[PDB]
Amino acid sequence: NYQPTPEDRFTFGLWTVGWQGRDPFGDATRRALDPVESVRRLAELGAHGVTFHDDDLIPFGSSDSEREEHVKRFRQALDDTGMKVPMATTNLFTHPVFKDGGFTANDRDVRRYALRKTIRNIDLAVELGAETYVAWGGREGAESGGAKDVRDALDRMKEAFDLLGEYVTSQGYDIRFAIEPKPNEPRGDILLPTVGHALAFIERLERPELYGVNPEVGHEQMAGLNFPHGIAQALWAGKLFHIDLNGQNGIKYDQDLRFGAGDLRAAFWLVDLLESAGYSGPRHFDFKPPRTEDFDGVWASAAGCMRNYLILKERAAAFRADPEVQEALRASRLDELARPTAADGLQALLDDRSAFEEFDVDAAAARGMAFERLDQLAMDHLLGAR
Amino acid sequence: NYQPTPEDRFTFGLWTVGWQGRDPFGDATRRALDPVESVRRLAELGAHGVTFHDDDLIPFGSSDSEREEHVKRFRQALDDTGMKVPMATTNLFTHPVFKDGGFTANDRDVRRYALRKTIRNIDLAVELGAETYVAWGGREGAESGGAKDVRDALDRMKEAFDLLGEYVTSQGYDIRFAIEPKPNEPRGDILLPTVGHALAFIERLERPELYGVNPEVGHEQMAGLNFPHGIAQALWAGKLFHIDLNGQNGIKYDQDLRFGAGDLRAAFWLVDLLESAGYSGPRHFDFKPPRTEDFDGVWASAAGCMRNYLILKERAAAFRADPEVQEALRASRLDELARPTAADGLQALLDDRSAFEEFDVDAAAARGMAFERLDQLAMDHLLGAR
Ligand SMILES: [Ca+2]
Ligand SMILES: [Ca+2]
Ligand SMILES: [Cl-]
Ligand SMILES: [Cl-]
Ligand SMILES: [Cl-]
Ligand SMILES: [Cl-]
Ligand SMILES: [Kr]
Ligand SMILES: [Kr]
Ligand SMILES: [Kr]
Ligand SMILES: [Kr]
Ligand SMILES: [Mg+2]
Ligand SMILES: [Mg+2]
Repeated sequence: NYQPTPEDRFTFGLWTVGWQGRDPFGDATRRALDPVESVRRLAELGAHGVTFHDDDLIPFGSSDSEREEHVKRFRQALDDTGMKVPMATTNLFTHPVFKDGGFTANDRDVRRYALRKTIRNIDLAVELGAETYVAWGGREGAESGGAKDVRDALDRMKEAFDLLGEYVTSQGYDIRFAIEPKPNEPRGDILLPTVGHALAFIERLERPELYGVNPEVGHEQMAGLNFPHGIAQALWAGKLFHIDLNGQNGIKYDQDLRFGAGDLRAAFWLVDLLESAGYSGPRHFDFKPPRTEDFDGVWASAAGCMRNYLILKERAAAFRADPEVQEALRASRLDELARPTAADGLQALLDDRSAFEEFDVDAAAARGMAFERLDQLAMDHLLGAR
Repeated sequence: NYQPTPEDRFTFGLWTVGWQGRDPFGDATRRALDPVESVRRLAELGAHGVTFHDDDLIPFGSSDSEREEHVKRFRQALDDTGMKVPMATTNLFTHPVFKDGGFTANDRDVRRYALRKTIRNIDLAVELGAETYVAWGGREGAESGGAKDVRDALDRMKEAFDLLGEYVTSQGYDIRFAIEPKPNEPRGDILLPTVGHALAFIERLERPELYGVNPEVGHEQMAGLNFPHGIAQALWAGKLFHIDLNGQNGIKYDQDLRFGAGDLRAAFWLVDLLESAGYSGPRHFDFKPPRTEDFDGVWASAAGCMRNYLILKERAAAFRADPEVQEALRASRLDELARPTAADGLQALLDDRSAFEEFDVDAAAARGMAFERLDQLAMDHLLGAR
């Protein structure tokens, strides 16, 4: 049951199933995985495709010849299984040179290098068919207040993204950019910490239409925010270009648990929203099989990601299809929220005595919203207890 | 020492010093304050002005004659003291009619009422000299996932703000709007939860230039975010129209402690930023003298708000003026952060071998940022331990 197939558009980063298990207080527990093995094993599990940071595919410091060898064998695995590469990104956080950031490093020479490293990988991403190029500025930020002048840093971040937009436009590439927010970790505070901050920043870019967000479940939850609400705002703005799915148990270090784990109810409301809105992008998992696991546990956790999406999809569909739920939505006036407040116009509203002078505030206040019955029907559907 | 005077632009909400101390677990500990007394006492402490919600000044449900008497008395106190009213706002959260929101209530009749209530108070705020009209949508949101279709709610929120923009433009008013974010409380999750989300939302309004943010220290801190960073993004966007100052001790209920309390280092970096950026708006305190206090404690707490801003202003100015700090900023390359990354342009950057092939990544990585020395000089200045 709940068997994933390629048309579900489930994708995984090479760094996810390939995570060797090095955490903040521990050494690796698993050997490195060959990207070719990951492509084949994920295809066998029903995945649609894979994603990568430049340095996941090509060892940092590779010569052109070595680079070609690594890419060629990866492309052969893609050609053999029909696996796609819908998104790619740059590693601007592992190497010690990026200790104070890539695009917003205080050192100007580092900022220039970060852009050149990014541009090289945009070309490769385009060759492999990526539709979205993600940017996760994990080193952009500070541990102390005087270390980073944030207005200057935002000028530098805008400059970098504007140069990247000029580059893709000049080359005639159709690829678009997606900024992936995170509030903290590895930096004390990271710039553009939430979906909101990233959406706002994009509106200051020279070509805003080329940029959207790649929200990650766990990242918004690291700020204690409601992920489904943030995704609704990104959809409302026309900016949900991609999404990173995983689990997180509250406000703490970035867990990257398999999707479904962590906040289960939020996962249900997220899937309900993605399916009801008709999101058509990749269902990408950015997760880390816990370091307690061996390679069998790695594939069992990857399979669990997809399985939980599919179970939740079925429950959300059953919830929305239930006439008792549609009745409860009407009882809670969900449909009334879709009606314009004042399509009659400002003057009409001002002249409408029923909107103020003769408005029965006490009768309106006494009307229960019936949200608890609605939510218990949602709970019953999620648990299969109807 | 550190005596506030009117040109410091310190302002207070009537509801701050007037908070009777009622919380959900306890009854009022202080009698209601007459707004006239608050105006007089705040003026004696060196305040520049006061702000109000409609219902703080005019009891909800007041007749026209009652309304006129309350406004007349308040105007007389302002006239007598010279106190200004730079900002006002609407109470769209106390009355039970707003239990599911004002602008985004599921019930359409409540949304219309919320707009009429707001428009009535905009006229009064303009007459009293306000430059900014704040909106805190404290009831906009949900406790459960199915209760609110967030995309429809954002359509309704946009419609409401667009109608208010149409209204002030039709009347020829110069007043501007400021959205005050909060992530949660009183709702399980509130819409437009952070500075970022509000900034992004403003870019979808019909007349974006009329709207900015009114960020509150404690509210961004309720999401564990860096308040100075969020203020820097608002300044960078040209949207810091007003600000709410207070204290908060981490991730918990909204404390509204006096300014300086809570995260003291963040208060220092905030004042450093506001003064270095030349923010010219009100330094508004949205605080609650703890309910442990009597009226003497209310005025001591209000005085402490202003005193702490002035101490921090002195220490931030001494920090920035110190030649040893200017040297440390150079050692940490804060000056390089202000230089464009690639004003030579994209083609020059692509052709620059010093930015890629010939970039000595190990030499750059070996350079210490010297951020700890810089931060310890900041600590020494804040504590007067130089
Ligand atoms: Ca993560
Ligand atoms: Ca507050
Ligand atoms: Cl193991
Ligand atoms: Cl549910
Ligand atoms: Cl008392
Ligand atoms: Cl400090
Ligand atoms: Kr990027
Ligand atoms: Kr922004
Ligand atoms: Kr408003
Ligand atoms: Kr938005
Ligand atoms: Mg991610
Ligand atoms: Mg406030």
